Amino acid sequence: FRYMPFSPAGTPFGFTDRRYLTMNEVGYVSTVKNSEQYSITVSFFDVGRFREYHFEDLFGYDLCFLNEKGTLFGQSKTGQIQYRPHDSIHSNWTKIIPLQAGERITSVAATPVRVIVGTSLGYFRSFNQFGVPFAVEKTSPIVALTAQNYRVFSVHYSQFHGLSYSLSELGTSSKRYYKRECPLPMSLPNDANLDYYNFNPMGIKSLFFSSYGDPCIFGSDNTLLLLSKWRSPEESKWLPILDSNMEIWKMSGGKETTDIHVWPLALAYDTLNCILVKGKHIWPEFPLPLPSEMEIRMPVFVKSKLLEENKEIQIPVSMAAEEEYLRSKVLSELLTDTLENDGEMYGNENEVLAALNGAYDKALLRLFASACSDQNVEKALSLAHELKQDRALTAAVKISERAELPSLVKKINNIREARYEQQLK
Amino acid sequence: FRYMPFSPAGTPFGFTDRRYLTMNEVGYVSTVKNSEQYSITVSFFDVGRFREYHFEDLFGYDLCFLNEKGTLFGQSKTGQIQYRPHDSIHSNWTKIIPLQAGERITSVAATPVRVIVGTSLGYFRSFNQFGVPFAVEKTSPIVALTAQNYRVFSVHYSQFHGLSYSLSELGTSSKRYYKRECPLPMSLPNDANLDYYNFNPMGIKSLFFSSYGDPCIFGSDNTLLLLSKWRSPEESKWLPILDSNMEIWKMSGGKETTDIHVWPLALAYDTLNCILVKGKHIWPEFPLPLPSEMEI
Amino acid sequence: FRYMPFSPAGTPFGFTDRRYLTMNEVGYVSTVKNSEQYSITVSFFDVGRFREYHFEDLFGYDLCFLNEKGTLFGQSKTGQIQYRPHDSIHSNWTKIIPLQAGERITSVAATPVRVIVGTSLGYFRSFNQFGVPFAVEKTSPIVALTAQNYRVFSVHYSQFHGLSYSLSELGTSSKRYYKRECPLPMSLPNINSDMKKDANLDYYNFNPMGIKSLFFSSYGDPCIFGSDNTLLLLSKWRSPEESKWLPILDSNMEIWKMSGGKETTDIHVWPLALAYDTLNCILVKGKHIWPEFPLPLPSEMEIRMPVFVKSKLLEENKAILNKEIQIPVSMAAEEEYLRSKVLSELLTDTLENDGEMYGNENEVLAALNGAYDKALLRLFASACSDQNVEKALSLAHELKQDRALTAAVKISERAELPSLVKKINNIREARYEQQLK
Repeated sequence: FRYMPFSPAGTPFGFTDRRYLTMNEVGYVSTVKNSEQYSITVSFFDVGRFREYHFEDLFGYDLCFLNEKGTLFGQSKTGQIQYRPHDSIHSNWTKIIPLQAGERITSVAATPVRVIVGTSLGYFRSFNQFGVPFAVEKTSPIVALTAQNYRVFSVHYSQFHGLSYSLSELGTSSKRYYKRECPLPMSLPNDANLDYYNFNPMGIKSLFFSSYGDPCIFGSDNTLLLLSKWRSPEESKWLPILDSNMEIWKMSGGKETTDIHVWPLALAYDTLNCILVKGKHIWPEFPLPLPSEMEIRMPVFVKSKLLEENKEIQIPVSMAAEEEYLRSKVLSELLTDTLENDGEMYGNENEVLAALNGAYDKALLRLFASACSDQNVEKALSLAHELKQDRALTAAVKISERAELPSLVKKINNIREARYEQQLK
Repeated sequence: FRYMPFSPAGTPFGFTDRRYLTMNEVGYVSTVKNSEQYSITVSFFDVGRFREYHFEDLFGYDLCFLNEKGTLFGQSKTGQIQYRPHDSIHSNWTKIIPLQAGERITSVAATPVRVIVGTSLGYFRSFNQFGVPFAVEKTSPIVALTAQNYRVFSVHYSQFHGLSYSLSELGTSSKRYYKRECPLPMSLPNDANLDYYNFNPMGIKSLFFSSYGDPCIFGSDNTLLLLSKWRSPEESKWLPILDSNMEIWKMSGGKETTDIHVWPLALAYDTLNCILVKGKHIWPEFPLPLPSEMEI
Repeated sequence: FRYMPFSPAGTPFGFTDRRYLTMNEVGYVSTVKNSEQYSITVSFFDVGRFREYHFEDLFGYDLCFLNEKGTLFGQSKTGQIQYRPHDSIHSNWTKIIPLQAGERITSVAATPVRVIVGTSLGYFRSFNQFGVPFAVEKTSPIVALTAQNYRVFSVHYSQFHGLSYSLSELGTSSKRYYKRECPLPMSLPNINSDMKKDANLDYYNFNPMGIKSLFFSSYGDPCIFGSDNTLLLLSKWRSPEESKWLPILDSNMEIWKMSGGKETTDIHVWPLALAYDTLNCILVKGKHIWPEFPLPLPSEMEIRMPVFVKSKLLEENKAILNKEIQIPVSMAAEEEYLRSKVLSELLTDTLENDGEMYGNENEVLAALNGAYDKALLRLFASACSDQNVEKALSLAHELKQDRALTAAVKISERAELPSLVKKINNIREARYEQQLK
């Protein structure tokens, strides 16, 4: 098997002399064939903050990673890397990674404090932002890397386990693993897009930490996978939180298309920053369009049932409340775990979590109302248990009263009394 | 490889127009092909306890799971499911599962508090006993599911290392994994019973928890495998606590019979509840003989 | 897959009638085909301590392990093992290991206090020095075993997990695990179609996994040496979540440097042991990659962090010989920094948990930390030379001794970087503040 140089949201040349090296929420990096050399261009979306620049590549960089403080470049064959800080205050630096026979650099990543290099033999070389080496580690062959601050999300491949992932932190003291080569349930690729899968065998369109620090991956099945409870090894689950193919279908008014595609950039709380690609090819082109936003949706929608109700896609309030309930539940659980362990990063997480818990109960109360409407006392009671706020429990009682369900009211009041008794302890 | 819809102790149609959807210590569920539709029958072994019933299946369910409180039905292609409580006091509910192109429901399971659906793409959708969704999880492709109270025992298939199993609790706190895609020591299948191995490629005749909460599996090699000490990841062993081929041979005085086969229902502490099949086929037909027991 | 009888640094017969059963820092065990029987010879490197002897093998032992107090022999097929103490105090003893249909003994190991037998079905049978059996354990199929005192490093293989390793201690009552079947990131052999006529094909038929040897270091750290000829050491094995496999020696690279930057095809390394910072080995000269008869005198190869690049090495040598491969002091300082950092981290964990064993480790660690700061100060100087105040400060933070911080300040003063000096002095103050809290 042949390992290929990976970079987040990178595109292949195809029939052109240009492609994108890497791409995320910060900006995009492209490279153009200049006779015998290359012309690399580093661009940004926040034009105010950073200044777009370009330089001549005499090495043929095929690996790249972009963050808010700098850009990392890599040559998969010669093993030469270069880190270029965005500001001119900090100097560029260059190293050459030792490569054995047939060994290739497969993926690189960088944070403001760390520089990461992974190879096909499983060499994990790490540095600080200045190029000072920390320790050389031997792991499974690495196929994709991403990082955030001091933490690293790595994807490995072999002939045995197939695809696996590791989650680690490169602290000031030592390297610690949260997860070590656990199964990665991302669907592998199974033609006009053949150029892409020769360029990207795994079909990993991109991978990244969320804005709140949760590992995410976006495969050829165009489904965003988020890792839940990664801090508790026995509770770790991969969650499909967005079927982009479905959203496009819904945006297209229930029509099947073959010319609209999603290119993942990042995940900010509940929104997928991306590029909407219009054309036959699934990867973005020149010039790069303006980034779009796609709110995440739990894969609980059925096309047939959606079509029936329309007779952009309109969603029935009952069905939408169920998805909103699940979505809120997941996001709430995740954000709480974040605050319970790592604290705040942006300054609005507490406010977000509060509104998130609010949306949870509101959507849950809608389902509760429908259950009362259908005289389903049992299902309604189960929904009431899942309520968070005591004010929502109160609201549930009043809804039950309007529905004239006295048997339900007493049992919900039993819940309230029980929680009030826990308050006494 | 072909992902065929699985259910515990389920039998194929064959040349007949009827089969068993699923079958355990509680009862047996049949389906009969009519002019255009199907007729599903839910029968029990303790007639004094549950009321047998039947209905017209307009959807063509090929997935079923049975417990002491209700029956779960599933359609592998349209992704439709239906849960029917045994008691009339509780209402039936129907729900459709999202399915991508070529994605099929491969196995369903239910307890008095949980409803489980697994697909060939590794989607793990869980609900309570009323249909309220709890979480959608992405795992390895699921081929077989079974559950008991809050615990779940799933069998998965990898292109690379074949069959694996997971064990987890879907408690009110969070899904906790005891075992995550560890090796499944079960022996794959090596004819008259060729219809069966097309119906079930993985040869897993049935699977269930014991009365004391241990995952059991019954393979094509007809050996009841028991997972002991799964709470202790270091000491976990699979134990062949019953070779049914030996026990039949001993019942026959010491002669090799080719017209007797064991069909697993459950494991109740000390005995294996089963169905002794008399015929050329390894799977029971109509009528269903009285349940037997095999001392461990 | 077919499991083959493994022994540390064992060689195959190949196209000869003799080979080595096992090989380490203590000595070597060879066997010669004697018509219908075999002639086993046990030799030592410290000729003063032990006396070389030999005996006739009517069983056909293909498994062996050597320690300082005795030698263990094993027959992979019959399951017969024999432990022969070097000294006459304790008698030799023999047992027969129960083997099911097709079950083979795959690896044996022995310390002065423990004897271990591993099978192809994953049976882990252990005994004391007198042959008193412990509890029998069922694990993954074992491919390689090594042990030291009461601790065992075992390598397992399956079709599922692939290659894994376990780290354990054989207490007085029962077996306790430090690590249980975690991933073993050793590169497997890559065999072509031209290799079917290669002279070294016989080795990979004899040793499919390509494990040339495995052992605990002199300080008790697990090491393995695969077909990629790279020494892997397991760091932080006491802390499961911090466990790392570290490549600390590319022997192919060292030979290249020893050959003055010339590519060779006739020099190979055969691993014996790891002593602190030095790899004890046999330098094999010839077409085959394994040693033959007569055996050369053992060589020493100091470990080097794989951070050197051939192209950059050649370039610097042209400017040196214009004025064996010569290494530029700036480039050499980085490797020495990394190497010292690793060795220091390891030895510290060793002393903090197991204490001393030889009696001079604290002196060793002390000099080691000294070498650490000294090499680190060279990088700091170069950083100051390039006016790179940021890079210098990052380097300054990694300094250990406060006296080294002082050294950094004086270097900064000589470089006329007053802003750096103040910031380095802030470190001294900060460390003073953390010590009081």
